[PDB]
Amino acid sequence: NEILEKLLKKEIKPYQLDDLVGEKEAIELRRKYIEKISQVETKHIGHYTIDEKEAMKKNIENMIGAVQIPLGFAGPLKINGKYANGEFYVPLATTEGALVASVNRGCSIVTKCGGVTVRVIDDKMTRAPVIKTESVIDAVKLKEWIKENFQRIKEVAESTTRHGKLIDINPILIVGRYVYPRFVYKTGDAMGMNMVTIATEKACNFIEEELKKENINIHTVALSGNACVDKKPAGINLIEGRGKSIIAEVFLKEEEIKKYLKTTSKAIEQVNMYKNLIGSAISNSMGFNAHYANIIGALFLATGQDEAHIVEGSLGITVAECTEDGVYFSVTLPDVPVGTVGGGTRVETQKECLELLGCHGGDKALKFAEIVGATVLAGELSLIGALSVGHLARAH
Amino acid sequence: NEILEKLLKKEIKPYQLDDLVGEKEAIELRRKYIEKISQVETKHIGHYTIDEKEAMKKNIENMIGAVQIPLGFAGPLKINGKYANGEFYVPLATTEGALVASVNRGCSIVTKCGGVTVRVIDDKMTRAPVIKTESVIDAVKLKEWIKENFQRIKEVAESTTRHGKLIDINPILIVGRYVYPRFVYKTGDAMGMNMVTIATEKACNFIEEELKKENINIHTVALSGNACVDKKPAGINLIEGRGKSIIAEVFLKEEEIKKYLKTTSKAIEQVNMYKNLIGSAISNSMGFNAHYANIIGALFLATGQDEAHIVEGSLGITVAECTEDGVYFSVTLPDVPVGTVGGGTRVETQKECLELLGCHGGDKALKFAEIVGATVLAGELSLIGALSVGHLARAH
Amino acid sequence: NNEILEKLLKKEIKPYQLDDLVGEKEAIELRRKYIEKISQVETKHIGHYTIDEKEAMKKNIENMIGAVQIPLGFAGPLKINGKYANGEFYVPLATTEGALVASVNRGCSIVTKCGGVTVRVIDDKMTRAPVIKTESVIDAVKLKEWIKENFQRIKEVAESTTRHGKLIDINPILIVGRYVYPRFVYKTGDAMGMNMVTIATEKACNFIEEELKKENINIHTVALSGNACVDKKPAGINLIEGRGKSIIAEVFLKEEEIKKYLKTTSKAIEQVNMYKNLIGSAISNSMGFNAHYANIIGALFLATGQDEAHIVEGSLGITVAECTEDGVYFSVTLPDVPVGTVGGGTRVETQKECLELLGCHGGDKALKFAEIVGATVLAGELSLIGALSVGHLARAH
Amino acid sequence: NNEILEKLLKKEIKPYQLDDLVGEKEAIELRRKYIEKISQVETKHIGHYTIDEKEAMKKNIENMIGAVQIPLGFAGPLKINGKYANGEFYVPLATTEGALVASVNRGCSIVTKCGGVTVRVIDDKMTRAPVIKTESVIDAVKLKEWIKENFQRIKEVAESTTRHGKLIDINPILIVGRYVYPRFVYKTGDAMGMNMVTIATEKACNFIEEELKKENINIHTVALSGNACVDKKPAGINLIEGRGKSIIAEVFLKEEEIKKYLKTTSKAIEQVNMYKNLIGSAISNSMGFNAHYANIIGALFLATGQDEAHIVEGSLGITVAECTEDGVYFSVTLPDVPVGTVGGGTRVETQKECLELLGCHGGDKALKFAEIVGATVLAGELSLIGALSVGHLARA
Ligand code: NA
Ligand code: NA
Repeated sequence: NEILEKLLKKEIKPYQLDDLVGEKEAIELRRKYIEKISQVETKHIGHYTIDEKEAMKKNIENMIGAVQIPLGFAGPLKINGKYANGEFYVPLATTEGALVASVNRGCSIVTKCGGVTVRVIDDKMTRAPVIKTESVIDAVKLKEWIKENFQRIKEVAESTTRHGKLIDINPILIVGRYVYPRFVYKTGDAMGMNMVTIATEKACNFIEEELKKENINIHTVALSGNACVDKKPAGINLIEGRGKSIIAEVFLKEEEIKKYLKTTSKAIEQVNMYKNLIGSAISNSMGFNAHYANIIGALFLATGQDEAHIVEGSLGITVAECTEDGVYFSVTLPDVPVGTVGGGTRVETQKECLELLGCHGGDKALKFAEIVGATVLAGELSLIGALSVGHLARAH
Repeated sequence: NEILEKLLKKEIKPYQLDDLVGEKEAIELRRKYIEKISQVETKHIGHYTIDEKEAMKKNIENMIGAVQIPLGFAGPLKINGKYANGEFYVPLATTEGALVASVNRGCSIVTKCGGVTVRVIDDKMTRAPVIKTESVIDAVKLKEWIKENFQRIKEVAESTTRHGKLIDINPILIVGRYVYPRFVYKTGDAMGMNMVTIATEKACNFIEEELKKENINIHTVALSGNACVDKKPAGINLIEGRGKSIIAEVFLKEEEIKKYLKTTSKAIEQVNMYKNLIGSAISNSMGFNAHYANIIGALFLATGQDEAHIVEGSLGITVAECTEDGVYFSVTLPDVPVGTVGGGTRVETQKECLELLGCHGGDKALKFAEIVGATVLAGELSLIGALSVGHLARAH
Repeated sequence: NNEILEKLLKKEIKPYQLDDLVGEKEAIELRRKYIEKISQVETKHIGHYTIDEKEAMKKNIENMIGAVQIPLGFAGPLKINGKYANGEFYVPLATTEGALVASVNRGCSIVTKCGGVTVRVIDDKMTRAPVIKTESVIDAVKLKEWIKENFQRIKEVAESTTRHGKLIDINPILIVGRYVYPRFVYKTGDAMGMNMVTIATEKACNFIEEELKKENINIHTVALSGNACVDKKPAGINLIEGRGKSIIAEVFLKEEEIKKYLKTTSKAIEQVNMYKNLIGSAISNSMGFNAHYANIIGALFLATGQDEAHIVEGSLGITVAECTEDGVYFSVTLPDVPVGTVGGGTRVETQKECLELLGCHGGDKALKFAEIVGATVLAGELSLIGALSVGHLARAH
Repeated sequence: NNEILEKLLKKEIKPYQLDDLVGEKEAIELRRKYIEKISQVETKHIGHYTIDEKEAMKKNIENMIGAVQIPLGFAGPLKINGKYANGEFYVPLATTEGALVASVNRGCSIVTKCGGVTVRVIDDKMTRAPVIKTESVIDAVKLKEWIKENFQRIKEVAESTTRHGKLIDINPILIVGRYVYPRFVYKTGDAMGMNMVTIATEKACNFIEEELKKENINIHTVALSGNACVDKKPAGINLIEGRGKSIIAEVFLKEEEIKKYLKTTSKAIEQVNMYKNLIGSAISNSMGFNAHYANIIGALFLATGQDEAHIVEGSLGITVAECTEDGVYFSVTLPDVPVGTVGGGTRVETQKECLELLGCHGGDKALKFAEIVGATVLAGELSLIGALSVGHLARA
């Protein structure tokens, strides 16, 4: 009580409440502090089963409760991957109606036709700092020095982490006298948000010192130089890739398309071409798809991924082609940063969804990436197929 | 329990459970149906306080429980808007650590400096179908017909809704013989995803028929022609805008920069130029910012926005400029689809977060959009300011 | 005579002052020998030129030393089924690249034996977008609304500077923080309108600046070209909203014609176009979803005296090839093609002659020329994609 | 001569067969009179040329009728402080646009009185990226892996076609579904290498095609140019990975020099560049973050006989102008400039001479030429931004 009055007078801030009073009681006190400023009473945000101690330590600050996202599931989904095999039930958490229904319909169609073939094309997490040099001459010198002394930098970077490994620094961009070297790391099963930052920091300080020994003065302005590129849509991430680069594909027979999707192959090809290809092209889109972000989002929320990386998951191309036997349908997601350890996967409810996939813990990130790609193709196929049905009806 | 065995034998599917057994028990039954398949037992996802009846009807399918996202808050945040004025406490729901701390720090700095000036530059929700014509000759005629008969189409579109209002159809793109007309709507307080789809659907059927009376045969292939653009990063949304286009700004004095941000004005300008501008340019990014998606994401989850729309919230340019008095710091988000009614704002926990802002219900979407814009400025300032501190340290 | 040559070497007088002292014709011979001595090499060809050196120095070039010769060829016949261009044409093309004229010439013959190309000009406008600085976002929004409501007044001021130009819109009006970027849209008649819209837009900004000062809102234009034109740069605003002449050309070929003339199949043309022009350009994050636009635009632009730097804009566009029931549908879409038939480089003698061989020199011929440009591009694009589809078939078997 | 001209009008013989029947020079006089008759207009100027018509018909043109004359001027003096080009130069420029040569000439004189331009070649490579069709993504991954391991083998096959070309890498190797786009990276010596890399890549693709046939992996090249090269189109891959010559030029001006020669202040230059070249290009979603590159590239490309269409690629780049303590830092970065000093259009008499006026015709001179291009661009770009800042100051 005496505590609540000091916050209203702004004597103490809500952030030091965890040190004064217990963390669990600090949350009940911060919930009532806003209830009185806004003058409204809350009922639902109070209830949570998640551990408030580890949450305040690794996932949230100034906690007042928890928000509840409705959780559904789509399945069965037969996946023909290299790390994920068998029928799966994908948990999806969204507030949008018809979305889980869309994916669930696509899952059933795909499973009765042999399943999705999905492969992880690449796996890397990047961090591109911005380093200021005195002149372009020093920038050229810095680029050359980094290329020859890679092995030394690798040792310095890898000393910060037991799981991360530096595999390349390419490309190394130069704008005038500013250099953007793209550190490429293997992060194991983690997404590696903070891992690559710690490794890159020591590598930058090491690079900073060794050049000082040769009368070349440089200094790092920021470890995230917006060439990473993190939580933004960028061409470098469409071409060179980032996180897990995934491709999923299916071959459907004309009989299966008419039986389950109630349409024809050339109708799917036409919808995909006018919408996903030409439509995205003339509107200058980087997402030559229809549904990636929607499916990424629901699956990202359930498993505790970084919400902001849905930005990156929306890039990719959907290719649908008329074959002699039926259609070839594929989705290409060159930018999908995921992890099965750390971050939001430790949160209780999100931890459970990964376990329902068999994907919580080590040696399971690639398995998760193959599920992500397979779930996207199911939803994308369901939608393009539904649009092609309308394309056929209106065609007559 | 006799029911549980029929699901395993795939006699009945988990979607048919709601009509046979009560919806509340249908959730407990399929929750155990996935526990048996994956062979793991769940404790947390089972707990929810949200109404499962309205959720299955308007937000989710095949519900098995709920996911809990940690909910925090950042404040106080003084807003000098046209619809929002005074100090606010912004609820943020995220699984990322240090994020709520970042926004809260920027909120305090911003508040000790008179607050944020934010204005809504535009408010519109768009839908651009793909229409196939016989030839480019018919495509031009379709373009001309739509322009002259605009008022007629407007009435047809507005017949589906009392809140919606068609205000323009611009631009109208043509690629060969395919037409992409961008329907522009005023959605009031809603985001209007389905509102504009029903409205545009009736308008297209009307255009389709009226042109048939001239023996010009056209037909809509799909209502979302990937020129909308919805849930994808596109230039058309960066230029012509989509949803609410918001701009926020603050004028900080050199004394304030040194007192609260612990840096200098030229270091803020330099960081923003090398990172947010040049860095994003050479990597061919559409997000010339640092943090938009992260802040958008936390605020979108708490208030029941579409998670997938975080993609669109990541577009924008951050402008930081060294003035004689100090610095000018502004954020420009031309693409922010928000609403205060419908969709995910109906969910209990998210409904409460809006009420803690005074933003749930009618005549409050513009108020919410100004809060969105200001919170981004707060978080963006905190980050660039922290990076400029390190930019100063390493330079000496 | 030769003593001036020594004064140039001592840098007593500069090369731009030579035209007033000695005749322009002799002023060119002087500075040509001045560079010959500095570089220590003798020239024999660039000194030859039949173009008028007087009007060239006045309207097209500075510090003239001679002329560069681009080989000029032609492709035809090209049957065009347009609204302003009709009949068989012989298109003059100027390039230094081999096999280019041959490719277009082959496509011209194929296209003509199949009924010709249907081409329409989708739009015709020249744009200018200044950057205006305001004190705050509050002032910028007020500036945006003021421009929208007082359009007719702005229109009158702008149109007073010219007899042919006409301000038709100011859209969109972009705002970033406190800076405003309004896109002035003009109809330019037969000219490309580079300077025309600048003279008009310059006076319109002076008017807006004064009129807002009367309502206690202080603004000022930083530059008339705010890089939202977008001029001689590849930009999305030019792909969507268009700029210059927006042209679309198309042909309908029967499956038999494809086998007789293109020596391929319809599905193979569709496939090459999909893998190359669409998917290929997308994954590489290209704005040109085509194969040949720039090459053909370039050759045709040089022959007719257009702005070479606008080849940048002519490279944007999408090529659509679709397998139909009877054969294939092939179209090209060029949303950004700034061309003109009067002013600029169309005044130069040799380029003036290339326009007359098309019947396109002078007024009321820009739309005809824009329809010829579109037809020539489709001809070249089809030839190439068709040639590639033959190899796609061969290697597939 | 009368019976031949009549046979062309009757379409008895075609104009392309005239070179074999009658002499190359007279076939040109005949083709000129054939079109003069069809269009019914008489020509006087194009008939006048001095270039050798025999070698032109063999390597540069088809169906020649004469020549077009572009006015040729020069700008100077231009002091260049490069690695292969040093001292004052006089750059020949060929254009039909007024005021252009004056702009560059003004910038050349200003720059020379301030110590000259520092220009460096960041990279030199010519690329060709075919599109190759595979049966499935599984085979596409195998193709990618095979290409990487068997690089040395592919290198030998490609290098067997030329004594100057040397394949240095095949990176990146993009995969979209089941289509592979491997970017062959070549060193072209002094040539631009359009046909050099095409012949080399053709032999390498047939080699890859067969070597996989030995493993029962069936692939085939759809086209050698898969539109990921990227050739004569604006593409992000060329902005990031670069193509042709990647050039950066820069100058350091003192505040006194800016007021004496450019008639402005350093902060006016910085502001113009930020509002125009950076923010302006960003909101319009442009890839050219500059003001003048294309205009100067074009005039210099025409004079020296480069491929006209590559002006497209020369329009990419970022201009950086920054207020320093002594004055201003001004730089231009052109990541995509395909040029050559041997072959192609450099053999044409008039263009061959302009290169000789630079000392850049022949071997071991392409890098010298690329440094001239970069310095000339900076000269023109500075001239313009400096002139605009004069108006920016006046109106303020
Ligand atoms: Na504690
Ligand atoms: Na099957």
